[PDB]
Amino acid sequence: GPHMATGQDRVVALVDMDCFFVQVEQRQNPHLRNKPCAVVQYKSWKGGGIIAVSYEARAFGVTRSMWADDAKKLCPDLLLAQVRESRGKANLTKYREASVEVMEIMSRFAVIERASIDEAYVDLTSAVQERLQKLQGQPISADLLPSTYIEGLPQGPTVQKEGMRKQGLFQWLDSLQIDNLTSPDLQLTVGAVIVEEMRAAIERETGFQCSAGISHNKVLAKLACGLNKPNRQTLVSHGSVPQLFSQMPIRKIRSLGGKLGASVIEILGIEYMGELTQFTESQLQSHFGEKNGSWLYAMCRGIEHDPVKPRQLPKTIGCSKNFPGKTALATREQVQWWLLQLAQELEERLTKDRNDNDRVATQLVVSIRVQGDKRLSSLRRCCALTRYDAHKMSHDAFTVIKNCNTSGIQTEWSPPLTMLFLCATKFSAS
DNA sequence: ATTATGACGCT
DNA sequence: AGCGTCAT
Ligand SMILES: Nc1nc2c(ncn2[C@H]2C[C@H](O)[C@@H](COP(=O)(O)OP(=O)(O)OP(=O)(O)O)O2)c(=O)[nH]1
Ligand SMILES: [Ca+2]
Ligand SMILES: [Mn+2]
Ligand SMILES: [Mn+2]
Repeated sequence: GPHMATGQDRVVALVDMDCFFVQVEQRQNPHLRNKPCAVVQYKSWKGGGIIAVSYEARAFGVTRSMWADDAKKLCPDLLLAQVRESRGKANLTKYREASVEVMEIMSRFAVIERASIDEAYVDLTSAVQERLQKLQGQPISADLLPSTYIEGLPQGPTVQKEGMRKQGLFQWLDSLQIDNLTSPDLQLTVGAVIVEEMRAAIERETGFQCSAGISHNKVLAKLACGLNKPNRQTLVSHGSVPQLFSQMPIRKIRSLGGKLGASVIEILGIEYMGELTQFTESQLQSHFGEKNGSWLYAMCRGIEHDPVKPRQLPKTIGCSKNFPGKTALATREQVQWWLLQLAQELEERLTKDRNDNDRVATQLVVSIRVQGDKRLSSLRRCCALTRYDAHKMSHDAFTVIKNCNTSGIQTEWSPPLTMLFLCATKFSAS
């Protein structure tokens, strides 16, 4: 009733760049613009592996994790851009630098949480209060929301998509009470106005288009962002949650797309997010643990409390390379050469990071995979990172992993290594 | 023979 | 600390 918290305290947005690596390549090369196109890593094996796909190419069935040769079967005119290769490995610097461009624009509007290379959460609660006071009670014109969808609308009492979008927006705005500076629906609407402005600034100043979600928490904002892509934003109100969740497969909610979500489905015998409302908090905690149980109990009612952390920079800086099948490293010279290549890339990125961001990493994490292990990582070991020197870092990594070589021969490495990974962690201000 | 990351939870 | 999960 009156004391039942509804999770409507905050306004949170999620801004996600559309097909980001493709847009970076399309900015650089105009010949790729408005084309079916994809970004690939490497080329010799099956044409390279696709990691990003323009919406034109998606219409043909092209997807991430597809080999380029197979994508070309679906889309013979598909255009491809390759990730840069440096020191024998894919180098993603161009996309990291483009990401910094976008994140710095977003940070002008509010403090952001970098959630991935192409997305950030925004806590707009205070910006919304300021804009509401600057308003002084005039309604919000639909002209201020030119790319906004209102999830669940229109409803009740019409042939084109833009017309449907505008009908839903008109229903939403007509139902607004603009006199109540504490109305959550009004707060979300002002949040969407601000996100329109943020997205316009990103496109004006970078050329990049993005989508966004606006809701009361991170999970709903992320979910909202996905509802209308590309180049659109979606408002998910608290009131829209029962209908939205009533046919929402559990796996669509962030953190439930893996084993835990599969267990919710199997143990409870349900399919959709909304079905979770029928269980008590103690029932859910009994199946899924105290933390997960409380999280599920609140989240199936649209409520989630995870804060937008004030963090624009990555917490770790890492370098990794797989050595699949017959390219696995089987000699000491090979292992050392590749550790050096990874360490040289890491030194370059770290030195740039120190100059830009006034911090130094203090811990080096070395991870490997051995042939025959299905796990991502077969072994992780840390050591001290006291100098940004690639030769020292690669020698230290070799020292912490050399006990893995079960070969009696000094020169051979067995079982062969199918992955190397170096990660700099535990930053301190400098 | 998807690949290259990055965050966070558990014990 | 080292391992697992989730994201993609
Ligand atoms: N190296 C590498 N990069 C990846 C992988 N998956 C995604 N990326 C990169 C390429 C994408 O452009 C970028 C952002 O990922 P997203 O999941 O947001 O998709 P994207 O922006 O491409 O499309 P979207 O419009 O958001 O659906 O991350 C991967 O497995 N490996
Ligand atoms: Ca994206
Ligand atoms: Mn993303
Ligand atoms: Mn994607």
